[PDB]
Amino acid sequence: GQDYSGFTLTPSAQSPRLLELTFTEQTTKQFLEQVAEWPVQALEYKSFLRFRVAKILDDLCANQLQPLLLKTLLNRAEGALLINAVGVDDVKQADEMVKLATAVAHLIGRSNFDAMSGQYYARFVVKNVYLRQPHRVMELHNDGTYVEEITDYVLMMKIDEQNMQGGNSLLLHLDDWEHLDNYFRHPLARRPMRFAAPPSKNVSKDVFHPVFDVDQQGRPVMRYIDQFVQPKDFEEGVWLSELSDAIETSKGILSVPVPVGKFLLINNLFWLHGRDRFTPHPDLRRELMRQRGYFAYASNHYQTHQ
Amino acid sequence: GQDYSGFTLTPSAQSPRLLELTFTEQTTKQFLEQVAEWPVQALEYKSFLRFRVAKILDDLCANQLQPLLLKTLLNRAEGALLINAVGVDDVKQADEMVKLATAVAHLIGRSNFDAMSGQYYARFVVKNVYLRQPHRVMELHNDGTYVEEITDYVLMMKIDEQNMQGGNSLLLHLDDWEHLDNYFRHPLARRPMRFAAPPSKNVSKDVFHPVFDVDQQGRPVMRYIDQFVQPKDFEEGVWLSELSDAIETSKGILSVPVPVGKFLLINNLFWLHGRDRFTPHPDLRRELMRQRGYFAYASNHYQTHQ
Amino acid sequence: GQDYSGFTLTPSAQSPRLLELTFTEQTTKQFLEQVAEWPVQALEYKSFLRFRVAKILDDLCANQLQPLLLKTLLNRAEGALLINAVGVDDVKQADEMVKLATAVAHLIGRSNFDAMSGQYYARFVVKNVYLRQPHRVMELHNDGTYVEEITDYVLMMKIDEQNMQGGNSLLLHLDDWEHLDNYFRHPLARRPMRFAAPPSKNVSKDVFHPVFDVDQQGRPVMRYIDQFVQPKDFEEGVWLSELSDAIETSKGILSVPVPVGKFLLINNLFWLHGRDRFTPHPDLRRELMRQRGYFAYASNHYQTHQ
Amino acid sequence: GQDYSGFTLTPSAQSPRLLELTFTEQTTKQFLEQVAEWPVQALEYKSFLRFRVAKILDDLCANQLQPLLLKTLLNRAEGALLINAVGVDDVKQADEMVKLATAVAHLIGRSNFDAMSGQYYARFVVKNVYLRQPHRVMELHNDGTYVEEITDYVLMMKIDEQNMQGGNSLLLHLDDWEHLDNYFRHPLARRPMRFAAPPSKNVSKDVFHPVFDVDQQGRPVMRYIDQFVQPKDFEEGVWLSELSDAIETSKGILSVPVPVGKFLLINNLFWLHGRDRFTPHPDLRRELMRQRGYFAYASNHYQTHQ
Ligand SMILES: [Fe+2]
Ligand SMILES: [Fe+2]
Ligand SMILES: [Fe+2]
Ligand SMILES: [Fe+2]
Repeated sequence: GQDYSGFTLTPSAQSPRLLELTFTEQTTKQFLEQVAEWPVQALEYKSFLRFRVAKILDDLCANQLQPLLLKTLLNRAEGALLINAVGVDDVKQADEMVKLATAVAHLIGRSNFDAMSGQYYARFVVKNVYLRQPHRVMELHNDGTYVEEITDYVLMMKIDEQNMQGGNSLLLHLDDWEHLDNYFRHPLARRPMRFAAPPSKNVSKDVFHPVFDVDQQGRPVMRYIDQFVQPKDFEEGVWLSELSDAIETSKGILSVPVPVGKFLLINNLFWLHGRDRFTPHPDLRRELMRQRGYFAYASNHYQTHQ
Repeated sequence: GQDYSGFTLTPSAQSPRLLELTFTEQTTKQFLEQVAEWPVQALEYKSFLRFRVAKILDDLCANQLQPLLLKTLLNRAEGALLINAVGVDDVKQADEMVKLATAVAHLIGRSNFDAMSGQYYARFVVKNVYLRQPHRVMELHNDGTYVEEITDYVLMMKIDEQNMQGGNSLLLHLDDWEHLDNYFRHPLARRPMRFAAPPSKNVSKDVFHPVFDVDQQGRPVMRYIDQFVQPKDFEEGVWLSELSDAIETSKGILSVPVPVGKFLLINNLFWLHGRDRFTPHPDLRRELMRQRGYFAYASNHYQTHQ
Repeated sequence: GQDYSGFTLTPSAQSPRLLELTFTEQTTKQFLEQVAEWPVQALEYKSFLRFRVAKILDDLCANQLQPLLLKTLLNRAEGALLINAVGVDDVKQADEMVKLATAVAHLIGRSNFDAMSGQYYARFVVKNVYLRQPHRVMELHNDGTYVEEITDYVLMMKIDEQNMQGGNSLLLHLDDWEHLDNYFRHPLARRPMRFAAPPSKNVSKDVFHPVFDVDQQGRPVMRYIDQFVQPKDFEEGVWLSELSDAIETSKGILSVPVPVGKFLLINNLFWLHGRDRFTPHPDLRRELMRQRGYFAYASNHYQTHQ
Repeated sequence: GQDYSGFTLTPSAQSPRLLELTFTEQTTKQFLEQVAEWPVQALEYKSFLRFRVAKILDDLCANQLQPLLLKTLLNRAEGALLINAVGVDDVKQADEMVKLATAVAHLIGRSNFDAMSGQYYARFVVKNVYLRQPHRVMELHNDGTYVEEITDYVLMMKIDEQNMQGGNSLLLHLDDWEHLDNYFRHPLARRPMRFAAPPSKNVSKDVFHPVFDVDQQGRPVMRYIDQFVQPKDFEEGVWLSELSDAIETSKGILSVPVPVGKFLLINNLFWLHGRDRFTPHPDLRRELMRQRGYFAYASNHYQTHQ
């Protein structure tokens, strides 16, 4: 897999659509040196620092990182990366992991406020383990379905993993989904359906949008999640239960281990993600970090006025 | 009473307008078998499963259940069912009772969010007993009067009953109400009045609508409840107190025992419901479950475009 | 003072503008008999009962009560009543006091929701005593200044009084105010000023209205309170501090003792009210009840359509 | 420095733009005498009293105070005062300090509600010491950036200071900022950016406005704060991080000690303020008071109608 300045990039073992990007040891060391003056707390309080750490990392890769991240994420044939930095691979370096993921995400867009943490990222710990039963699979879905704005990317980092069996990230690229055409050509694929937010501590209003939509070239994209979609009647409800089964039993699903220090960064429009079951263990300890946001990048394109 | 595939249907002892629908033992056993993979918690989280369990039950009745439920509920001369399934009749099977009621309701419509439980249904326990005094009758009324959208059906299931004397459901079909014409022809019957929600934990705004309205054929329907209607002056207030007395002392009221495992499912537009007084007992235990929603079904009717 | 059916009416000792209305012993006894089936809790839950108790009391006075209350409250030369019922005069009869005041208020209008109690009336107890210092006078003001809708009447009942020295209700009829013309003819009298609600537990938005306004005949009326008016600058602020002093030192102020069982019922548009200082006492106990609302009554007047 | 009636005014040692205004001992004594009838609690409850105390102080200076405060604050070459009153200089006189600052502020405008205290001013105590680390500089910024309305002035008073080393107020007048022209002429200086409020306990909605704007003569003014500005992408984020560094390392920054009893009163449009680091000490005690508001004053200018 191609050799770039400051990192290497190779196809994963689960699929050619998922590329593995690894920052070299030298790059990692220099980046950590160069962002040491800003604790994670500074990035939380001053959002411009999230972009600044991104600039520092991209400059360390001779400005080849930003364009490669964008090309990969916007490429319909790919759209997903598994990213890591040599030397960042233990729970003790959680702050460095956050800085690294923040730098990468802010070269391609901006991470949105997360209601679970009150910050631009959220860290979650699973230990001492309906929705949190270890034997339960978290079904494949897209993020951001209960708000008006589109979530373009999902970032999921493994911060810690102790006594963990299973729990791989599940992924499904729409073009690997064998039932795509059947569901996409159904009239219900284009009908606006109600999507309702969870608890919501005084934060929302229901939104309406179809389960499928199209990209700029007319190819199918999805905005689906079983828990938040609210079928209005028996017609919508039975169809969605069939859609759900068609997605969950798809032969195109990928099962991707995400070792400590690594993170998945995927295009949320044509990739769905979920999580496999895992075995309970008294000393199990799993810590994750997530960021979700929109893409924001430059291109030669039209404008009006001056 | 007619024999259908998977159930029987006979007129109640309180009125020919109230039909009793009983699912046979075989049907019940097969339904429970076929929905065992989904705990009630799964139905709570994924609303399409509520419709799926309905499909499973209707398919078990050779698709004769859905049409019969609809015909009965939409029929002005009837509009009410008392439903049960042979073998489901003890508090220990509360989850099965919820699944059964959910299946039936979602063949004819969709159950709305319930603010008391935060779910699509609510379970309530009365034990160790102004509004909760056992000697007090809960006056006849319609549900959904403080919101803009119309509540078409009310579902009330008895989950448990121990040392309970009295407490029958009270019902009043508008066409059995001897004072209907007198109140309906009064000008105040058509005046929009203010209706205000209870406590409301940051959830509402007052709504305005008349106490009476009409169905598609021009027959009287009601949207009334003594607690939430808010007469603006002495004219409205005295008239409503007379209306209230005319309803509560009506000779057309039905008193219907609802044994454990059974549920009333009524058309909320032309049926009012309430609850009779019951005697306090140190070891009294009464558990109810409710669902309220709108009808949603197919018919050959007009549409525009393609 | 005139003899009516069921009550007597005589001018107060503080002013001919304030009339004292006393229900006879027979009237009181019959009213209490006739409203015994409804606890105060029933009136709280079913607002039509507030009007029904009013009807019962007015019918006991051969329908002469409603017209007299209205004529008095709407009469610019009067506009205030001090009301009591023979036999209702001890804290033990607080429920009867609430019923009586409720009956009177609902013959002339409707009492609004009170945020302090969550009900249509509020009861307050002062004991073990900046705003609650006993040596502090509560300045004269009008109620309802921080909402858009107009509050036409204020009702203040004394429920209990033990070891209480001072604390009389203060009243000021605008036509007894010697500085009325000076302030009313100032340009700031007609300038819309900002009024802001207290704490507000998620309930309001600021409102704007002038400190003075006019009745239907062009006579001055006021909508003023020192605590909630919010002068936007030094011009408004200095003028309002002068207005405040001109009102508080007015020679037209009345000081009215309100014995247990009695209540003031005043027109809030041209009467301002406040409360005099009182002496602290370890065993002091003062309990008040208030209701505030709008007038709603019939008159021969124009309408459109049919 | 000029001698006025009741006070003296001289240029500070940090800059000729910052004038020091000191009320004489006689003025101070007479003012305190004349406002003794109103506790601070009275000013909190009745906003017109804030203007009244201002009138009392200005009248004591033969009405020369109001015009001088305004001329100084509106003068682009100055715009900042350091104010004190002889005899008010110890934490025990905190109430007198509040009254004094209130009087001054309300001669030139009105202080806005402060969400931290729920009052028109807020008092804060720092003792037993990311944002509250003593070694951390609070970056230079303008107040009021996350609301639509403009904050014209910032008032910062030192109420108490014990065992305090460092912690000076930092100030930067835009015309002393050597990089002003570079940043002001950049296209991003005029682009509306998103500004988001902190926690907010059910109080806001995001606002959009550029980081720079212009005064009535076209001279640069700023509305900036690193914590609340929310760059939407890498372009905005990198530019703002450069702006931030250009401001924080400016050679035009002033470092102003604010002794107990003194207060800074600055024009928030062309002055930025911050706070220097201070050394932790077990017995450190620092108490501040702030007020923020808009200017409101008279001038000969046009109007329409009558
Ligand atoms: Fe997710
Ligand atoms: Fe009900
Ligand atoms: Fe009041
Ligand atoms: Fe500040």
